[PDB]
Amino acid sequence: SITKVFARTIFDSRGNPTVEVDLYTSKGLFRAAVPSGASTGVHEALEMRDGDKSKYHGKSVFNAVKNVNDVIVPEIIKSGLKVTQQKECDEFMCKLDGTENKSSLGANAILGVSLAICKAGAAELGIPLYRHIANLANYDEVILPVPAFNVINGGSHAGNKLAMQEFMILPTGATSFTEAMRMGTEVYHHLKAVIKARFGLDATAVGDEGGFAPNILNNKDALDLIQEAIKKAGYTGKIEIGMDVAASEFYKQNNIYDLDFKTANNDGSQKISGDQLRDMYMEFCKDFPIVSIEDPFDQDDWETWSKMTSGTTIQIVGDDLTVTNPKRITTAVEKKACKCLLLKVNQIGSVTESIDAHLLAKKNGWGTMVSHRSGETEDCFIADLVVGLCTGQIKTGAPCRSERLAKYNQILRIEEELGSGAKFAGKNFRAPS
Amino acid sequence: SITKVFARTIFDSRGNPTVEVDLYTSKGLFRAAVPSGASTGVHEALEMRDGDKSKYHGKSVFNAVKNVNDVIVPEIIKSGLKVTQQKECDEFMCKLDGTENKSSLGANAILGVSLAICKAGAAELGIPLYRHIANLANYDEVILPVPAFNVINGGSHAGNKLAMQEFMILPTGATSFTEAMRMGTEVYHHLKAVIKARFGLDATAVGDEGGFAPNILNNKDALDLIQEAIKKAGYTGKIEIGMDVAASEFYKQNNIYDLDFKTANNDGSQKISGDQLRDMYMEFCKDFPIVSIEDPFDQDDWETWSKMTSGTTIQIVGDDLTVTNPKRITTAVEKKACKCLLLKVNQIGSVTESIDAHLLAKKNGWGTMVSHRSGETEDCFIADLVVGLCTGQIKTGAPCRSERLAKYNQILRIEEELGSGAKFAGKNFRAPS
Ligand SMILES: [Mn+2]
Ligand SMILES: [Mn+2]
Repeated sequence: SITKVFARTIFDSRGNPTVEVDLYTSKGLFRAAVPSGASTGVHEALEMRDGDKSKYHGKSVFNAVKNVNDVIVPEIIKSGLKVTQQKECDEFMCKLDGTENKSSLGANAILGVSLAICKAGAAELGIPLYRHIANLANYDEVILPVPAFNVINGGSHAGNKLAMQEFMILPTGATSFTEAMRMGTEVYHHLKAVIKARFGLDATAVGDEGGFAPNILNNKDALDLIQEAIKKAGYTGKIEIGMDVAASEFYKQNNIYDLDFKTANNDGSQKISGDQLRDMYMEFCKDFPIVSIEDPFDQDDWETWSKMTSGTTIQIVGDDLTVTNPKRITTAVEKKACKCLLLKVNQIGSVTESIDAHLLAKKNGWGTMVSHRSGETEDCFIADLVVGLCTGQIKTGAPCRSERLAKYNQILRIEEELGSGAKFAGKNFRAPS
Repeated sequence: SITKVFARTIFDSRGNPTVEVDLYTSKGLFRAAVPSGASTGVHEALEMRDGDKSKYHGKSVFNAVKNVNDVIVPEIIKSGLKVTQQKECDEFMCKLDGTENKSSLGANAILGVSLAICKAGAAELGIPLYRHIANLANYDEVILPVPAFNVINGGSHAGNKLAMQEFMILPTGATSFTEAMRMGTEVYHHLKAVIKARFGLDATAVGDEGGFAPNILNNKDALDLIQEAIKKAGYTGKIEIGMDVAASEFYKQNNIYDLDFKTANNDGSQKISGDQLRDMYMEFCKDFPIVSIEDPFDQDDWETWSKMTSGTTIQIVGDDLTVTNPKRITTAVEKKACKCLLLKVNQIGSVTESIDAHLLAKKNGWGTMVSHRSGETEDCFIADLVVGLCTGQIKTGAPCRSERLAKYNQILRIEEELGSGAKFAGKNFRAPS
């Protein structure tokens, strides 16, 4: 039974307020923190901010914190639900909310309590959190994931010209998670050396996710840079590349992608319809070891999505397309729009729904890549989530900034706990379990 | 009694390996991680890296980890010392090391175990860590500190032209720690807006400590920028400025400071002897609300240090000068070289010595500013240390990057625990207890 639930305001990796929940059972205190979130969006669960631009730039969360403390807390204490009843507790809170997008209480309110209940539940049962998640998802085995280290930024998370949002490396050819961390950090540093040389020391500063953001023009330039770091590190053929185009941002008029790559007059110099953008992807695919591409098109450019998924043998990740929403996932499944779900727990709002989102996708042949948010915290929960859900692939930042390393370090501790019989997804990252 | 001690390698906020120690007593597991460190230096305790440039760029720590596991661990388990005997445990390890700078076992080896023992000791006694530290240091009361948020970078931590290393803001005029976090983040954001405007979006990327690093020329430019953010935020007169000149880096020939501010030929354009540099400081002091200056001169320019300390009424912080070393502190005390110790626990190597370093300084009228390292971890130990040592002032990064916010968030949780009777150093930050 829950003896106490108390939320407080803490600050995320970007300097903005966010919710932190303390939950008590006779076993003790269980703490969880909530990452980023859409303060308003039309597909994902709404994180409740205050909007008073006077206080914290309209980003405070005293409201979400209050909904937890004086609404969720007393109600769930009297509900008599045990932390061992994840689905029931999550269900209760949603009922309590009434809205479909958790707009009454706030998804950040619900998720914080939901995450805390999960950690408490694993403690009630006397098992580590990754095991409790596996059991909730019906897995008998867990597996160490392949990390997708964001290393070069553009579009967002940083701001130059480079329209493609993320360029990541994936040590698919690593023998273990330890070895993948080594391959990952070494390349990261060698890449720092390269960017410093090619663009000067000042270009080695980092964006929200710890990745460099040199003033590069063509996306291909980014890939070449990465390709050099891998060679320098001597990891050619062990590391593959991954992308997140976030194409929804530059989708302009009908069938037109652009953004002028952040140039109010770069127009025409990038008057490329989806098919031209799709061809461009294929060139990259044969020229670089690109194994996964996220959001190649706008979240509503369904037809170019299906075409690309049908015509390639690489992973096509749905982020803005699916929005961790089972309704969106279902449509994307019917349309064969993609073959991978980017799992962002705060997008849906609870642990139970997040797990169901993953099982849906997995049931329909998809892969699942667990994802952090731009605004993360020191909470390392998704590290246990990715191991527990046996997805084999996590995207939680470059190995720089501790809100990122908090997750990676935790997966290494888990690895150490699994012993010699710890399995690393590796080349089977797309669907290892 | 210690039933088990096991170290492992984890990654710091910069992507480099560092030591993490797990310590067990019948009360459970107590974990601590070690930050940055001088892999070799002549004044501070030496952190042991491996040097094999093939592995992790010569930065691995399997040696330090091994010294813990197969040397420190069995020895301290059989020693029969209790975690409640901080001084004895720390003493034992130093004996065990034999060297003066902890070069046999590695300061990173010793400090990790030392930090873990401290957390275990507070648990043995049933009190929070900040209280256990207060009691170790003989304090009856604890006090919430004034945060020194590094916001603009130069010299190191980033790399432009700006030779002065750090420019920080200090909400000395805040009513509480909560209010100081608000004042701190708001200014940080307003400053992001300003830098974006004046130098473009790309200039808002951050360095090792979460602070922006625009390509500014004159240090005065940095101060003006900050001054604008404070005005925009509407906090003029509540926030003061702090600096860390790290002058040791640009100290060239006899009585000559320069660095050409990172220009192989900026020579002459900054042929300034100490006295010219000292005058420059005074101009800043009357023109901007500068309350504290760290390392105004080279760690051996003793005479210009004394002159400056004697002639001003602001805080003069010794970082490279003192190196958390009681021998250096003693000399600086005799010479009246400064009036504040920057406390970096890993510089000295143990909790006991760190506490003694603080008491020495405090006994001689100095202030103590607890400091993080460039390469931090998600460990929030120094947050309890600064509250416990009643220093009233901590320098743990900009409110950006979670290895920084881990500390700030922890001080807010402590604040919440102290209740209404929680005292905030504020204007008395220099020596509040
Ligand atoms: Mn995306
Ligand atoms: Mn310094």
